Amino acid sequence: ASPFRLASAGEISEVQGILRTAGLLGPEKRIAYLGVLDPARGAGSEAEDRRFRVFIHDVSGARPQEVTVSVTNGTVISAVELDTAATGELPVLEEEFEVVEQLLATDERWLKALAARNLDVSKVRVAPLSAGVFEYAEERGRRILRGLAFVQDFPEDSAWAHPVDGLVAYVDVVSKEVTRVIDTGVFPVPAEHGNYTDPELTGPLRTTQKPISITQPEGPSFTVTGGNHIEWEKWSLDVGFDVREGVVLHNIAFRDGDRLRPIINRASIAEMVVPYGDPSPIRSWQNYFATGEYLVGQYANSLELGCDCLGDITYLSPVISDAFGNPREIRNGICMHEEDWGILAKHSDLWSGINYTRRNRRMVISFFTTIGNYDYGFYWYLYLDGTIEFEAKATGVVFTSAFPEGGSDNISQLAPGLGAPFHQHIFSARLDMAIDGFTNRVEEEDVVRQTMGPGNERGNAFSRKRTVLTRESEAVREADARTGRTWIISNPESKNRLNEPVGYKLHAHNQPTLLADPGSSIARRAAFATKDLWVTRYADDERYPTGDFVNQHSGGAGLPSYIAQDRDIDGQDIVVWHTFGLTHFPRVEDWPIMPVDTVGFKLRPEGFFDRSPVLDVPAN
Amino acid sequence: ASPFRLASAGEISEVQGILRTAGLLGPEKRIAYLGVLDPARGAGSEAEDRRFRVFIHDVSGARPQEVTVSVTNGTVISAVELDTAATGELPVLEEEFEVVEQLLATDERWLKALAARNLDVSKVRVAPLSAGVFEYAEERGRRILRGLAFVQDFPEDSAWAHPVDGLVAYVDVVSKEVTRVIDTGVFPVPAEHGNYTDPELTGPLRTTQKPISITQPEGPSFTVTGGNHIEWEKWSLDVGFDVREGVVLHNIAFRDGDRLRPIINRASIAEMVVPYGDPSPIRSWQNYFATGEYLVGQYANSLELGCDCLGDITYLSPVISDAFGNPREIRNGICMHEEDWGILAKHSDLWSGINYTRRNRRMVISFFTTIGNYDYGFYWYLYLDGTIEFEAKATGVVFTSAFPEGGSDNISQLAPGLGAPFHQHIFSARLDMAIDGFTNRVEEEDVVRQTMGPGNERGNAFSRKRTVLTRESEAVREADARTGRTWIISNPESKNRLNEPVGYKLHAHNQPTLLADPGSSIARRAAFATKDLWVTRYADDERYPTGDFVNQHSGGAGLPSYIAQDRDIDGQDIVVWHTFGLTHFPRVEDWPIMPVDTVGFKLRPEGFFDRSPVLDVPAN
Ligand SMILES: [Cu+2]
Ligand SMILES: [Cu+2]
Repeated sequence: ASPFRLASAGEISEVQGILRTAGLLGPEKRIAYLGVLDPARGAGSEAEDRRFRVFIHDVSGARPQEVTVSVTNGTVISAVELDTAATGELPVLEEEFEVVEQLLATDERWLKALAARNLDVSKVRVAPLSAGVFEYAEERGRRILRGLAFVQDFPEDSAWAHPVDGLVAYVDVVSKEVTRVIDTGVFPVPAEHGNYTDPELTGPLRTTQKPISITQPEGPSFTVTGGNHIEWEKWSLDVGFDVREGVVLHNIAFRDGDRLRPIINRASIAEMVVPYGDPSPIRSWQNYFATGEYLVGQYANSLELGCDCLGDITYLSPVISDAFGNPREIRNGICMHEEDWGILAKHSDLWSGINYTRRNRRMVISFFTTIGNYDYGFYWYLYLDGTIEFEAKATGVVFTSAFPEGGSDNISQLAPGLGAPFHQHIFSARLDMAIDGFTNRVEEEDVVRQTMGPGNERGNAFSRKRTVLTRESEAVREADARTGRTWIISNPESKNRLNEPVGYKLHAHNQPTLLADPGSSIARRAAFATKDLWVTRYADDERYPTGDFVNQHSGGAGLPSYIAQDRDIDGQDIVVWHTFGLTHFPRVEDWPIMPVDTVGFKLRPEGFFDRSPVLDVPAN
Repeated sequence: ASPFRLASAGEISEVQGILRTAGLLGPEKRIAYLGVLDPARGAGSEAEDRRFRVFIHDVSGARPQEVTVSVTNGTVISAVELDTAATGELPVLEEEFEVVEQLLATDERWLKALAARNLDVSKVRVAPLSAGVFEYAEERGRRILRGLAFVQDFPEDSAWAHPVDGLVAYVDVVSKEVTRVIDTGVFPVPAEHGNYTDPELTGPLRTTQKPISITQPEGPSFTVTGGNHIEWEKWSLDVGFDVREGVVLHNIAFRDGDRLRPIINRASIAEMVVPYGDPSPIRSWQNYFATGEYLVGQYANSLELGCDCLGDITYLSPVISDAFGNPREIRNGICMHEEDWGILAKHSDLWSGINYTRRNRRMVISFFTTIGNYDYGFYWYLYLDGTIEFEAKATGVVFTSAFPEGGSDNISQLAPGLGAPFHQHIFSARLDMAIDGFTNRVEEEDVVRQTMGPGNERGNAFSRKRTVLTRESEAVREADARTGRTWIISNPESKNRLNEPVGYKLHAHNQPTLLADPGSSIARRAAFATKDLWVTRYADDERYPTGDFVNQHSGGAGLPSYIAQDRDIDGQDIVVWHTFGLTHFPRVEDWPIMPVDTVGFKLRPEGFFDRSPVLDVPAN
């Protein structure tokens, strides 16, 4: 029914059938990406034609293809051959990651490197990482993965505690060749284990934690209809899921009186990159785009009740395609629940004698993914007062290396001889805005200090200024915490009762952006990460800040290319791209398993309503 | 038993008796401040002498006094006459705020101003505010309060909705004279009411919220002994309460194996200033130090179970003295409870096949105070991983004015003709550090970008740098969000197993600091608010960043004076003073009652432990 419904197992199977029938999915083909296409702007087609987009990989080396199909009409709408050496390789297949360790196990150079370190190949695990784009001419036209070694002493051992430094190998996953084996020298392999479930390391488990029971006797306050349409405390939205981006929120709107007022048309984390800052040749190439290269939704965890999600939880089990086009369900991959959120508003008035207190609550929509040693949680929150917030939670096991005898300026020591290279976790939130409709504009708001003098004799006055970003070329902005800089998305054609354009204010955490030298490969490939805010004019094919094909793709696509069009964004259908991230200098406390660290952003109403929208909240 | 125990009603009664019998509490005397004194450095002297510090005001204009008494021996240890014209006026008495409206009610100038506006004097409430600035000549030596008018139509009416602009009066509360009435012109009094409990404004109340039950079948995981000593998940501390500062945390320590390791000796919000940025003569002097001038602890609210504090709550009911020395209990003034705090650590490992998830929780200690129209919540959090955090919650009703015809650059419009002047809420957290002992030092840590070239050919490297603050003259620091600046408090004499000084890292929110012109009276009186972080050498008499007698003092007192001593702070008993605040440009959504907005800071372990201190947390 709803054109925003989740993809069904049936639709996935249908796509597979359509491709097979078209002669586009024979035995040598693989689905590297498959997702449902969002409806185009405006009620074009009389009805809603369900379409899917697919990236088809060829294991024999033939050029891949991008194909769009109509599952409703059973037809291929478009199919284009891709020149990967130019526009980029398709995302990595889960089945290719396994290829690396296997191939290296039979390579003389690799075996010789392990023998030199007295390491048994059968106990050496190899972490397969994306290759990026550097100075290796032979990699032109090759589908490459780079491997870093870790020793696993036994089946349940945490290999991350035993990094094999000074060694790295490059592999052509298609031709099944080891292009290079680099050995910069033998480094002692850290000896201590990092088995956080081992009693000798955890010591006796504490028995002081009493239980906390969180329940909802009458059930949750939100309703779920059409499989993924949420209605909660005036909020309305559709919870989508894409194998690349993960959870995606659609049609976020708020009920104000007799009308449903749109706020954000589509909200997603369109990219997430983890750049490493260790200049060692062994890892200086290390940068993985979880979203763009790996597809985070694909690795979403099945969330356990009471453990991952506590309270009255309503689950969604999104379906994705496997490498052959078969539907695969991610059971309980999405948690949805509401939670108490402290005091919302409070005032004890002496004159009126009235004491008033109201509590707040928020709707939570989340999923958690695992990328090798890292695990990331994605959380979207909706508050009673109209605030929208996103929060990323980073945990898992830190990527390790050896710790240099002479110390290091780019690595921290976690244990004897065990290092943790410095790195960042930078996200890009793509917010297709729709403040009271699609006619929107962005204003940069700065606090303004005033000089003592005429009109300000006491020197106490302070103000603010707003600058409307009118063209894309002027919409690449930097944060400025010192001046309390924020960005307001308003609708110049929709005013509140005080005759002011309605709006929402974006509050950033103002964390450092990409630190890499501007001339670096990563600065170019992750250009979006160098600035805090970008505003573009909406366009169907501008989906990710890094373009459609990130794997082994040079700069040239993404935000810098979109912005160049210098389109009008003053009172138009626009998209805000907010960069935010964490800069991680690992601490001893992050070992053997790290406690969650967080980062995000939020948007609060700014003259969107005619007064507080929570005056109708009961005392309960 | 414990020298850090809360003051008892009996102790207050004893102080009253001691003062009375000593002839220091005559009919004209008033207790402007009364608090127990913390133990001095060195608890070697068995059995501590319970001493109280008292500020005695004299309503006849006679010299006030600072008296120290011993309730243990029942004697007056010291009594010093105060020269208010030199060292500042004593905190405002609750009974003085009341005299302002009463005195104005009989002043011909005031009555004429109201008559011209057709306002019934019996319906005009007067918000009594501190002098706000120091300048006027005739005010020197004179104990002044200023008054701003608001119309209350009926007993339960919210007067804040009806400000009477263009009018302000100054009152000498001791001589009981109206020194001046300034009328700059008539402004319409905003017509709409702001009664948030009126169905007319709230509309039909929501019936969509289902209950959320939060319980603890086996009780809380924390224990409370000695009335205020808390032990929870390895944490140990004493919860104190002072009429000026409110909740104060003492001896914060963490159990690491067989050792109780100290982290912070005393933590408190030593000051909180609210400067207004409207250049109008009616309010350009407006600045109130809630802590220093009003005493926030005095106005702490009684917190209702299931409303202000939800869950399994353990209350503390601190006792304070009234203006006459009588004990007054603040029933349920302090809430204490633990709450679930999502996922603590998580990792699903492919190689080991082990899936691990642990949840986090925080211990919460809080109180809420009401200062006229504003209501502020103070929250201290202790996390399982060793993190300590403070969070202030600002709510209540915004201070209003008229919204001038033609607009304003320093006031926002909340309703027809109703304005809300721009202002800030800036706090100062005084942290008497004790990282593994009193020998501490502070290092400013900045992220360091590196240029591509030799040793960094790919231009991916990035580092960090730490600068030790060795003398107070170089310990006045500013934030730098761009470089991810933080401050680490370490103990150079206590190292972790990796031979590195143990420490804790302070993460600020990097919000704007005091915006007023550098030459303003407020910039001098609240100099602490102009810089993000100050470090001083510990001293018994250096309690507040604004000095002991903030009211009507000329400026420079507190931090600027302490810092001028230029003492050694490199490996010494030091105190960190962190300035943090909110810059408020009121929104329509903040009217008629504002939803909570927050600010805070946190400190996380930085090489304090030898590995993660939460490996012993059970799965459950
Ligand atoms: Cu990290
Ligand atoms: Cu405010």
